[PDB]
Parts: sequence; C-alpha cells; structure tokens
Amino acid sequence: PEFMAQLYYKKVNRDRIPLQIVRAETELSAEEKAFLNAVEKGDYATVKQALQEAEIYYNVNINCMDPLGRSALLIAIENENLEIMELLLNHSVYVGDALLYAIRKEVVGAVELLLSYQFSEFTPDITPIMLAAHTNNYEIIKLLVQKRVTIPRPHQIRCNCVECVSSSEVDSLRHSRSRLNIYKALASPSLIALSSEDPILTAFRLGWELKELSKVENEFKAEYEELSQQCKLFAKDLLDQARSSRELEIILNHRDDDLAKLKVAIKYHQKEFVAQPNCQQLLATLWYDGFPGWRRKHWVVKLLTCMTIGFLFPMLSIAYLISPRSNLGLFIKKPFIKFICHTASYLTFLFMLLLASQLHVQGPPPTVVEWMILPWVLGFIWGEIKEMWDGGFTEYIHDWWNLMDFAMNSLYLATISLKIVAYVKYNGSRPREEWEMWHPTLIAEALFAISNILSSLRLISLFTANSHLGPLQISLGRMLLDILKFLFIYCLVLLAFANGLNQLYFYYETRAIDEPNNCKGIRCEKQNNAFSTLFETLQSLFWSVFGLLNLYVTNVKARHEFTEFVGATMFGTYNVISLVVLLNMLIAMMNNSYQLIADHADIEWKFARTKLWMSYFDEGGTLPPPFNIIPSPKNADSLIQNQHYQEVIRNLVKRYVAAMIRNSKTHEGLTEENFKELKQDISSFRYEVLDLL
Amino acid sequence: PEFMAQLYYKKVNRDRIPLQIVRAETELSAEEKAFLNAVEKGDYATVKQALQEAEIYYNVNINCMDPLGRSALLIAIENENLEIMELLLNHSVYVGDALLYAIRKEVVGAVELLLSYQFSEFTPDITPIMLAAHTNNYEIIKLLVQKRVTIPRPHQIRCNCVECVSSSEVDSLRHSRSRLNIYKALASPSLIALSSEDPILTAFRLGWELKELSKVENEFKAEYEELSQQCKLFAKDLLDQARSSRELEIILNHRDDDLAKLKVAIKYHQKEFVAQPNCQQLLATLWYDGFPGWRRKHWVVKLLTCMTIGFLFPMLSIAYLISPRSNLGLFIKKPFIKFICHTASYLTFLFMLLLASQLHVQGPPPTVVEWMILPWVLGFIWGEIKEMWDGGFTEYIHDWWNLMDFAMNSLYLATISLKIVAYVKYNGSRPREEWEMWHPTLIAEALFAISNILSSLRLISLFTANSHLGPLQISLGRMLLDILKFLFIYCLVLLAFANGLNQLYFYYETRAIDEPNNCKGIRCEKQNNAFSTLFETLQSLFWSVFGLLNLYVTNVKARHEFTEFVGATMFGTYNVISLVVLLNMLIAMMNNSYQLIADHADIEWKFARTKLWMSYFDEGGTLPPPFNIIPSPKNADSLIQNQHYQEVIRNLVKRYVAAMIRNSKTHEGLTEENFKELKQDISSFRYEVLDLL
Ligand SMILES: CCCCCCCCCCCCCCCCCCCC(=O)O[C@H](COC(=O)CCCCCCCCCCCCCC)COP(=O)(O)OCCN
Ligand SMILES: CCCCCCCCCCCCCCCCCCCC(=O)O[C@H](COC(=O)CCCCCCCCCCCCCC)COP(=O)(O)OCCN
Ligand SMILES: CC(C)CCC[C@@H](C)[C@H]1CC[C@H]2[C@@H]3CC=C4C[C@@H](OC(=O)CCC(=O)O)CC[C@]4(C)[C@H]3CC[C@]12C
Ligand SMILES: CC(C)CCC[C@@H](C)[C@H]1CC[C@H]2[C@@H]3CC=C4C[C@@H](OC(=O)CCC(=O)O)CC[C@]4(C)[C@H]3CC[C@]12C
Ligand SMILES: CC(C)[C@@]12C[C@@H](OC(=O)CO)[C@@](C)(O1)[C@@H]1CC[C@@H](C)[C@H]1[C@@H]2OC(=O)/C=C/c1ccccc1
Ligand SMILES: CC(C)[C@@]12C[C@@H](OC(=O)CO)[C@@](C)(O1)[C@@H]1CC[C@@H](C)[C@H]1[C@@H]2OC(=O)/C=C/c1ccccc1
Ligand SMILES: [Ca+2]
Ligand SMILES: [Ca+2]
Ligand SMILES: [Zn+2]
Ligand SMILES: [Zn+2]
Repeated sequence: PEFMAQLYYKKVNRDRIPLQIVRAETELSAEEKAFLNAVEKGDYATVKQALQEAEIYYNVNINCMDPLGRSALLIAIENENLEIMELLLNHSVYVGDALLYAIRKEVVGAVELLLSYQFSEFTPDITPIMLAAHTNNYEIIKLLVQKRVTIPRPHQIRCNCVECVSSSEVDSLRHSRSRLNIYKALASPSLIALSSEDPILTAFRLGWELKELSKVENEFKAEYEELSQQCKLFAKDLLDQARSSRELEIILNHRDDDLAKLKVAIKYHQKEFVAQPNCQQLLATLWYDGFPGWRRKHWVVKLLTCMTIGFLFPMLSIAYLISPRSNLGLFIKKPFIKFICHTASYLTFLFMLLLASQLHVQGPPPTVVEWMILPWVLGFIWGEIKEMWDGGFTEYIHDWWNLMDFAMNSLYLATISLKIVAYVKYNGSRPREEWEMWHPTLIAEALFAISNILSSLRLISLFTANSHLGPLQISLGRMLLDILKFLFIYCLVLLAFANGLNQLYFYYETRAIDEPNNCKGIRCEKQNNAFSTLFETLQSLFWSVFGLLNLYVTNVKARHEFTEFVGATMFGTYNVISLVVLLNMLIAMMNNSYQLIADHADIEWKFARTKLWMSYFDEGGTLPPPFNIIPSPKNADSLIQNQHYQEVIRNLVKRYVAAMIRNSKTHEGLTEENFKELKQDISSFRYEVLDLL
Repeated sequence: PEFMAQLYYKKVNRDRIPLQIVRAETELSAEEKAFLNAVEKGDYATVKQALQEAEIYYNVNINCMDPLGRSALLIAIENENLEIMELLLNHSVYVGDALLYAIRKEVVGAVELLLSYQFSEFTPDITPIMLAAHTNNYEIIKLLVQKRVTIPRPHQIRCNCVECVSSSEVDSLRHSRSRLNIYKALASPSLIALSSEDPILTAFRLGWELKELSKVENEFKAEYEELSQQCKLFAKDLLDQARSSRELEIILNHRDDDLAKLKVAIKYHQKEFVAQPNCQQLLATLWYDGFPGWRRKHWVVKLLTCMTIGFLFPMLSIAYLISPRSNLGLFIKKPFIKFICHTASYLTFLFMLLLASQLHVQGPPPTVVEWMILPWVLGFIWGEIKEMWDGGFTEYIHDWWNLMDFAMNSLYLATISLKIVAYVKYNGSRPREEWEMWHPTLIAEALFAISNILSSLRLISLFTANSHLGPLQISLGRMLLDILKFLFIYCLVLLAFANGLNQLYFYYETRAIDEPNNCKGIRCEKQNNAFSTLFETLQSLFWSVFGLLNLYVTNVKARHEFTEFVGATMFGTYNVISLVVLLNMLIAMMNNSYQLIADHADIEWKFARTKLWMSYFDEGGTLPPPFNIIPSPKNADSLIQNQHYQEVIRNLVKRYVAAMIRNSKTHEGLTEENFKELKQDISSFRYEVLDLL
C-alpha cells in the first residue's frame, strides 16, 4: 500500500500517524489548574482561599501560566473582574506586561488599578501609551497622558544617521515594526485630539508623511496608506463637527504662522476635508459673490446671464483697466465673473483660430486674423511666466495642464519665429508645389495647426467647473494612467513586430519612380513599401490597428510565395496580439479602473473644482488675455485669532469624541469576549450568593 | 539624526515627543468619580447614600460631568435604569437636554419620567419631537405628540423672504442643518403614520419635494435623496399592508379633492408604489378587460388572438364610429383591444411607407400610396394637437417620444408643403440629372425619407408593453444619458482635431474639375479634399471612426513630405484618442451604468408599462388613425369615500407599525449598548442582593 511517507515527521517513518507533543511545555498541576479554573469562573471565594493556602504552605504557584500563555492576572483582566484583580494585586502576583493586556482589552478600571499598583503577545517596542493610541480609546489614552509619557520621535524618510542605519542593518524587521508602531500611535485620532496644538494641521501633516512613507516603504504599504486615510478621515470628521458658519470661517481662515487652512488642505491633497459639504457651501458662497441666489435659478436664466457676461467681457476688462473702483470696475473681481470673462476670452481666441483656418507667397505678412491672434498669444505667454513668478517653479510643473500650456505657447513662439524668418528671408511669390520640404512657411503652418489642436483641447480643463462634465474629466484623467501602462507594452510589441517585418521586407524596397503614381509609402492610393524601412514599418503597424493598411502590402513584386506568406503571417500575428489581446486587455483594465474610481469620483471632482475656484479667488491674474499685457496706469491680532481657533478646536474635539463613542456603542455585532465576560459576571454572582447562603 | 521637527507641537521643538493635555479640562475628584462609577455599576445603595451625603454636607457635586460629557443622569439614562433615574430626579439633578438623550437611546420609560418631571451632543435647533421623529420610534413620537408639540414649517425652495435670506447670510451652515433636520423629522414614516390626514399623499409630496431639494441643494444631496427614498419606501410599504382587493380599490380610487391616487403616484414618479404587485395585479385586471384568462393562455393562442384583432382593427374602428353601443362598438373601448388596434394601425402605416419606398416629373401628383398615407399623417397631427389640448402643454413636452412625434409630424407637414409647392410651380417633365440641388421635389423626398426613419423608429416605444423588450428599452434609455455625456467631449475633441487638420490642409484645396471623376470630397471612389474645408474635415473625422476614410487623404498633390507626415500624425492621434480612449471610456461608462440600472430595471419597466397602460384607459383617443379625424355623428358621496379611505388608512397604519416593529425586533446583530445595559441589570441585581444579604 502506497503511503504518504513523511507528513508530520521525518525519522519516524506504518499505516498510522502517531501524534505527540513535539514542542512539549510544562503542564499545569492539579491544584494550579483548579486555581486557574476558579479564576476563570470568577468565584472570589476559593480564589482567595487558594491564595492564602499558597501563601501559607507554598503548595500552589500563584504565577502559574495557562499553557496558552494566560496567567491568573491575565484571566482576571480578560474577565473584566476588578475584585479578583485587586485580590491578586494585593497578593503580589507577577504584573509584567499586564498593563498592555488591560489596555488592549480596554478595561479602564484595570488600567487605573495597574497604574496605581517570558512570553508576551506584544512586541518588545510596544509601550503602554503606544498601545493605548493603537486601541484609540480616549479614556485610556487620556489616563496615560496625565502621567508624563513620551512617544519616540520618528526619523525622516531620507534620514541616513548612524542610529537609523545601524538599526536597519542589525534588525530591519524590528526597525520597520517600531517605525510602523510609532506612526500608528501618532496617527491615532484620539491621541491627535489630545496632545496636539493644531489637530487639523497635525492630521494634514501626518497623512502626507504617511502617504510618502507608503510610497517609499514598498513593503508594509497598506498599513501606511490606511494610516494616512485614518488621518484624512479624522480631519474630515473634525470639520464635520462644525455647528455654525462662524466656527467654519474660524477654522478655514486660520493661519498657523483668507482660507489659509483650506489652502493648506489643498496643498496636502486632503480631498475628503476639502469636499466637506459645509466647506463646499462656503466656497460656493464666495464663488457666486455677485449672485446671492444663483443656486435657485432656472437653467435658461443661468445660460442667458452667462452669455451676457461673456459678451460683456471686453467692457468689463477695460473698466477694470481704467477705473478698478466703480460699479463695473470691481465687477470682474468676482470669482465667477472672472471665470466667465476668461472663458469668453478663450472662446474668442478659439473662434479666431477657426477664422484663421478659413497661397503662393513665400513668407507672407500675417493677415488681420493672425494680427488679432498675436495679442492673445502674448497674453498667454505673459500669464504663463507670471504664474512661474508668483506661484513658483515647483507648483507650476506639478500641473499637467501647465505642461500642455507650455507646449502650446512654445509652439506658438516657434510659429511666430518661423513666420518672421520666412518674411525676412523670402520675398518672391513662388508656387507652393516647388517649395522645399523644410520650407519655413510649411513648418510654421504645421506648428500653428498643432498649436490650434492643443488650444482647442485645452477646453477640457473647463469641464471641472461643471457638475456633469467634472467627474467625467476626472474619470478620463484616472484612466489615462492605464492608457500609458498599456501603451508601454503596446510599443514594445510594435517594436518587436516592426523589427521582424522590416528584417523580412527590406530586401524588396523599391524606388518611388517604379511606383504607379511616383508615390512611395502607405499614404498612397496604392499602398506600397509598407515594411521597406523601420519608420514606415512602424507607421504601417500603427495604421493596421485601425484597418487602414491593406492586405496586399504583404506581397512583394517577385514571386516569393514563402516570403510573402511569412510576412502575412507576421502581420496576422501582430493584428491578433495587438488588436484582440492588447486592446481588449486595455478595455478590461479601464473597466476595472472605472469601478475603482466611481466610488471616489465625487470627492475627486469636488477637490479639482475647489482648486479651479481658488485659482480665481486671488487678486492677481484677474484680467484675461489680451488685457493682461496692457500696462495699467498704476502680534496681538494674531493671538486673538489663535485663541478663537483654540476654542473652536476644543469644541470640535469634544463633539468628535462624543460622536466617535456613540458610533462605537451603536455598532451592530457582539464579539464572544462580551459573552464570556457576561458569563463571568453571572458566575461570580452565583458563587457569591452560594457563599452568602 | 534627522527628525520630524514638528508633528504635534510648534514651539516645543529632542528625540522624543512629550505628551500633555493641551486642551486641559476640569478633572473629576475622587468622590465624584466614585459616585459616577456607582451610577455606572447601577448599585442603588451607595448612589442614594452619596446623594444624601452631598445634600447634607455639600461634599459632592451631584451634577458632576464625566470628562466625556456624561453626567449621572446621562449615565442612568444610558444604562436604562429607571430606579436610579427616579432617585436622581427626586434629588433635583440638572435635567437640561436629558430628554434628547433619552429619546435618542429610545427609552420609553425614561421619556415618560422626564416628561412628568454646557456641552451637548445635539445641535441647538433639535427639539424633542424632531429628534423623536429622527429616531422613528412610534412610541416616543406618539407620547410627544399627545402633548401639544409643533414642527416649524419649512420654507419653499425658491423662497426669498427676509427671514430666509437673513438666516442664510448670518449662518448658512445652521440654516442648512435646521432645514435638513426639519425635513428629516417630517419624512419620518412613524410621524407620517400619525399626524397626517393622508399618509400616502403626504409621502408622495414629501418625496417629490425632497428630490427637488436634492436637485437644488447641490451639497447635502445624499441626505435629501435618502429622505425621498424613505418616503417612497413608506408609501410602498403602506400599499404592501393591503390585505384585500376592496382596500386596494379604496386606496387607488381615492380623490383628495378612477385610479385617482395611482395617477397622483405616477405624477410624483412613485415608481416603487406603482410597481407594487397588488397594484400591478389590479392594473392587469383592468388591462385585460375582454379576456378574463389571458394570463393562463398558450403563446400560440395569444399570438393568434393578437393577429386576429389587428386584422379586425378597421371593422372595430368603424363599429365604434357608427354604433358605440353594440357587441363590437365598445369592444375597442377595452384598453388591450385599443392597444392592439393602435399597434395594427401604426404597422399598416409603416407597411404603406415601405410600399411607397417601392421619375423625371418636376412636382408629380401624389401616388395612390401617398394618397393612402395622407389620412394617417393627418390623424397623427390631429392626435398630437388633441394631446396638447387635453393633457396640456407641460405634460406633453415632458415626454421625449412626444418630441420625436413632433419632429416626425413637422417633417411630414414640410414634405406635404414642398410637394404642393413643386406641383404648383412645376409642370414639365425635366430629367432628374439636370434638376437644381435645392429642387423642391428632392427636398420633399429627403424629408419624407427622414420621416419614414423616424416613424419606423417610433416602434421602440411599444417595447414597453413586452416583458422582455421593456427592461431592454429602459436600459437603452438610461445609457443614452451616458451617450450624450460622452458625445459632448467627443464633439470637443472632434472640433479640436478638425480645426488643426483644416488649418494644415486648407492650402491644398483643389477644384472638382482637377479630380479624376469631377468628384470632390470623401464620398467619391477616390477620396480627396478630406481636410480642405472645415465641414468636410468634420465629416472625414467622423467617418474615420468607422474606418471609411482612407489613409491616402493625408497626402497632398505637392511633394510636401513634412506637411503630409504632420497631417497623418494628427490623423493618427485623433484615431488613437477618439477610437481607443473615448470609445472604450464610453464602453466602461455604459458597463457601470448597466450594473447600476439592473437592480432597479424591473421597477422602472413596470412604471413605464403602467404609464403606457393608463394611456389607453381614458375614453378619449380610442380611435387610431386615420379614424380619429372622421367626425362622429354625435358632497355626501365624497364624504363617505373619505371615511372609507380613512378606515382603510387606519388599518394600513396599524399593520405597518406592527410590521416595522417586528422587522426591527428580528434584525440580526446586537450592539454593545445592549451588552452594557445587560451588565447594568446584572450588577444592580448583584448589589441589591448584597444589600439585602
Ligand atoms: C511631429 C508632428 C506631431 C503632430 C501631432 C499633432 C496632434 C497632437 C495632439 C496632442 C493631443 C494630446 C492628448 C491630449 C489629451 C488630453 C486629455 C486630458 C484628460 C484630463 O482630464 O487629464 C487632466 C490633465 O490633463 C493633462 O494631463 C494635460 C494633457 C496634455 C498633456 C500632454 C501634452 C502633449 C503636447 C504634445 C505637443 C506635440 C508637439 C509636436 C511638435 C487631469 O488633470 P489632473 O491634474 O487631475 O491629472 C490626473 C492624471 N491621472
Ligand atoms: C440634414 C439631414 C439629416 C438626416 C438625418 C437622418 C437620420 C435621422 C435619424 C434620427 C434617429 C434619432 C435616434 C433615435 C433613437 C431612439 C432610441 C430610443 C431609446 C429609448 O427607449 O428612449 C426612450 C425615450 O425616447 C426618446 O428620447 C425619443 C427618441 C428621439 C428623440 C430625438 C428625436 C430627433 C429627431 C431628429 C429629426 C431630424 C430632422 C432633420 C431634418 C426612453 O423614454 P424615457 O421617457 O423613459 O426617457 C429616458 C431617458 N433616459
Ligand atoms: C461641443 C462643441 C459644440 C464645441 C463647443 C465648445 C464650447 C462652446 C463648450 C465646450 C465645453 C463647454 C464648457 C464646459 C464647462 C463649463 C463649466 C460650466 O460651469 C458651470 O456649471 C457654472 C456654475 C459654476 O461652476 O460656478 C460653465 C460652462 C462651461 C464653461 C462650458 C461652456 C461651453 C463650452 C466651453
Ligand atoms: C423586427 C422586424 C422583423 C420588424 C418587425 C416590426 C414589428 C412587426 C414588431 C417590432 C416590435 C414588435 C412589438 C414589440 C412590443 C410589443 C408589445 C407586446 O405587448 C405584450 O406582450 C402583450 C401583453 C400586454 O402587454 O398586455 C405586444 C407585441 C408588440 C406590439 C410587438 C408587435 C410586433 C412588433 C411591432
Ligand atoms: C499618435 C502618435 C503618437 C503616433 C501615430 C503615428 O503616426 C503615423 O503613423 C503617421 O504616419 C506615429 C508617427 O506617431 C507613430 C508610428 C508608430 C507609433 C508609435 C505611432 C504613434 O502612435 C502611438 O504612439 C500609439 C497608438 C495606440 C494606442 C493604443 C491602442 C492602439 C494604438
Ligand atoms: C496568427 C496565426 C496563428 C494565423 C494567422 C494566419 O495568417 C494568414 O492568414 C496569412 O495569410 C494563419 C496562416 O496563421 C492562419 C490561417 C487561419 C487561422 C488559424 C490563422 C492563424 O490565426 C489564429 O490562429 C487566430 C486568430 C484570432 C484570435 C482571436 C480573435 C480573432 C482571431
Ligand atoms: Ca497655465
Ligand atoms: Ca405623442
Ligand atoms: Zn536617523
Ligand atoms: Zn423664507
């Protein structure tokens, strides 16, 4: 009979598997087992009797451990029996690490009892305050903080001190666990509620550094991410506890050194805090400065008002330029009026581009449409460099719409330079058919057309301000990452198959003269030389994705049936792989990404729209192009703000603690430790009655 | 060693983080802590003893607050201990806002005790009746309503009174919270069960206005949506409690001022109420008036009966026209017979359109097929204007099938007018090859063909009456919204790339004469001038989505390789972006939308089919075209209906309250407040026994 030779033992090596305690320990004796059972049942009577008997005769080890690791004190703590715990403490049982067990079980009375005076379930670095913060119990954390406890200060991510490197080399696991435990203690909402001068600010900073740690710490990434999410949720709930608009303005306008704290939240990407309904209500109130009742207005009225303000944008800009203090001078200063004016200016620029789209002069002078376009381009460039000067270099490069604006402005500058070069180096009127391939006019036209495409695509950034197009834009932005990830391997496969096809087909490259219409390449009516060169092969394989490459391009002029079949088989394999596998894989990745983002789409859109709104709150950059390039003719107070913020924060912390306790109390589902402790109370009552009677 | 300089403190600024109570409060003394612990443990003995000791010696503040905010009265309420609460009340403890805590914990005895005679967890606007309605406890709500309590009347959404605007400017957060709390109290199913003359009607109106508020209130939208859903669910459950058909007819036929209440439910879009199984059973009984056993019939029998009635539709219409009172005169009056006759008439119209589809006369007289079609068109127009006259203008424009009917009828009218114009302004027989581009006959034919397309697509509305095609039609209708949302940005990208391509390629526009077949555009065998004009560029980029635009259209006649490559690169970028990114994004959005609608697809289909059925219940509009344009030869009772409806509503409310209490009682999952109160009972029993013994 064939058997499993070795499953649990090696040297034992017939039809049975004998079982033994391989890692045998020290078993409890009869009296020790009886004493521990009496402690478990909670009868004070025989527990006390056995304690006195062991004191007198030394027959029983009162520090005996249940083979599972629990002692009499640990059992009493687990049973939440304060009387038996007091009795054991008065008999001087071993109290080592029992405070940690009491903290974890969250017995306030046990914590006070142990504060008033081997194997462990906790790592050696765990301290009572650290574990109390981990449990997030406000009572125990406060009780421990009333005594002078400290939390070791974590080092920076890029720290390279002797202590950090020595600890990492000696024990990387212990160092990582200690860092994670320290950050878990620090990120405790109850510990941030206490012991923190600015809980909101601390949460913002803690979430940011925890996200950075999750980035750097490739392992243990989920723990740091959930700690950062906990900090963000704590900040959002603190903002939720606000009960009046005055408190909200105090919170949001507070400067640690208007809406300073909201700008700090935006800097740390606290999307949940920013997307809070009250903060969004205040932001909408500031946004619709001119219209107090824009929210309750019919869509036709809103559309008519928007069109009227857009048509009136030049007059508003001129009024601001001449007299900033008037009925119309400061009208454009309103954030929504400013947004409408800027949108109208950009739409006018795009309309002028379209009109420009509406012949044999080398380097012709710019037309009236180009002359009108030029101030808009200069205004865009000046606004770009002004954003660089004001917001700084780091802030500008973070935005990708800023990258698109830089590309578009560089293309416009190149177009202007090429037009100037063509004007100054060309005077005659030569027909375009005989122009050079790299003629300056042709390159200028190409760059202008690409700039027009980019300028018209820049309108997608305005989708953020809309309730319907906003989350759509967010979804496209999120799935562009999957687009890039799939595009990497699409380009790899494209390069592989292009290399193969070109290696096969470069022997049959033909001159353009031999072609029916003197046309060489796949952009001809009769496609030819599709895989003659590597660049043409890449273009052909790209165009095969859309079916624009005909099948006869795999046929050579000679009667090489085997070579033509091999090329057609490479082409078919590329079609299969790329189209079916890669495109449908991309569809699946985008589907899953869409399901992931749909839960958080609203908060992301609100954060992006808040950024867009605060972009229009500042005094600078009010004039849209081309009016931004027109030279215009032109402590005790801190302490009281700090005191008001501190009072508001105290009220918020009290409300948050009460709400969190209420949420914990009203959570459906009881664990069996409550059942065992209820059993303990009932059994103690039964035995006490029996002793009395 | 690099450290995190400031995490919890700013000015403290080495390797540790000292912890202190930054927002320090007043700690409880020893005797106050002991008294509160005695209250928590529920021992009446030392609680009473400490109360008397504080009364005599003033050593203990009986109003001392646990640093978490709970006082002795609050702890007693949380422990559900009525004896200790009575003892505290007899000793005149502070009772402020304790009624709210008792209401929230839903202790009926505590509520009666407090009715019989700082920091808070409730907002200042919360009133006992409001919080009782929020908790949806029928007992406490009834107890508070027996005393003369009031709920502040909410203002309208578009209200612009001095009070509303002053409250919004002074405190927008408080005003919004107060409005939400008032509507939460009003939308309470238990409070609607009481205090409401017509609970069903109140629920319909409350859900409607809560949905309107969710629309207007962009923030706090989820709360208003869930309140409206709660009102709809309450109405649906009230309809569920019906136990007999007589009660159902009493409910549905009740007029507040047949099936009046069902029409009111349809007006408020109470889809769950309408899709109730008993209401649908009654609607099916009314729908199959002629056939008492249509439900239990073989599919072949149903198909044969439907075909027979459809073939017999002209005779039924003529019989109704001549003698409305006969065996066949009122047969078409039945809703299902009427539906079959109308479907047969429309199918005959479509068959005649197809026959019309089955040559050199300018403005020819209409053929026999067109002469037969004309009465159908006149009937459709007359039915449209009759729906305008009867149902009103607002009701008509809400339907989108009504918009399609308007477009189709306008196209038919334009076709008739153009045919008349061509007949009266053209007599000779000129070959069609030399006709003008805008010849009236050609435009009339084009409009007639578009009208035929619209008329044949109108059949999709009939999918609602089918069990399989109904939810499919609902799903298509739901995803058309995503179609439009994606089409917005598709058109934006299309305009951007069309602008770029036209700006690049408009220099190479060629005359049609220079083309091989005198054909200019992409609708030619050899496509050319694809990006010469903006409209042609838009058409070319549209047709590139389906692969119908060949690649050689990016080649210019001249040898401008750089320009051709730039144009081909714009074309490839447009293909990539539009097809891959945008189409697959649309696929993902439609997938997610389908998952969202699949849960509610059945209710939506039932509501739509109910609307279709009640469209055939009315006396008017019985004759289908072309028979609708043939001129035919032609209180005490309210009080008893109100009393019957009131009795039925009383029975329904009693049943609903009993069912909701049963549902609450049989919900799996106990929260830990029950565990703590069980501990309180056990501990009170233990201490009472100890005191006795
Ligand atoms: C040699 C001849 C070549 C001829 C080529 C002609 C055709 C050129 C057409 C270029 C079109 C590029 C594609 C633009 C698609 C924009 C889609 C934006 C969607 C979106 O909402 O993303 C936002 C950011 O936008 C952004 O990320 C910015 C979008 C644009 C960035 C890249 C700009 C490339 C410019 C190329 C110039 C080529 C010049 C050639 C001479 C989100 O924003 P978020 O911040 O939340 O981010 C969240 C990231 N998940
Ligand atoms: C210049 C030459 C032009 C030549 C053009 C020739 C081709 C024209 C073809 C037009 C076809 C338009 C597309 C019709 C698709 C109908 C799909 C209906 C699906 C559906 O069930 O939606 C129902 C409502 O129907 C509806 O919403 C109504 C559908 C139709 C509304 C739009 C009608 C457009 C008419 C265009 C006329 C053009 C004339 C040009 C001279 C749901 O119903 P619900 O109420 O539950 O809604 C729920 C909303 N989620
Ligand atoms: C799609 C084709 C026909 C080209 C049309 C180009 C523009 C005329 C469209 C494309 C995107 C549209 C924009 C999409 C996003 C918004 C944000 C939207 O913001 C609001 O909803 C106002 C309320 C607020 O945010 O304070 C205002 C309209 C606007 C500028 C739209 C104005 C009209 C735009 C510029
Ligand atoms: C698909 C091609 C062959 C063109 C055929 C056109 C018509 C002959 C088809 C297309 C849609 C069909 C309709 C789809 C929906 C319905 C609702 C359906 O309603 C029922 O199930 C009867 C029970 C009831 O609702 O009371 C009756 C058949 C009918 C009119 C179908 C009749 C036959 C129709 C008109
Ligand atoms: C759009 C532009 C960047 C393209 C489009 C080509 O232009 C032409 O071919 C004119 O002759 C060109 C020159 O530049 C390159 C040749 C090979 C390939 C890398 C092409 C590039 O295309 C993609 O980068 C990826 C496309 C893709 C993505 C997802 C699914 C399927 C395809
Ligand atoms: C790629 C290569 C293995 C192919 C591609 C053909 O080469 C050509 O035709 C040149 O003339 C060839 C010879 O060898 C076979 C002919 C019939 C079929 C089996 C083809 C094979 O293709 C697939 O095995 C499956 C393709 C597929 C997969 C998913 C969805 C759709 C299609
Ligand atoms: Ca910019
Ligand atoms: Ca109609
Ligand atoms: Zn270090
Ligand atoms: Zn008002």
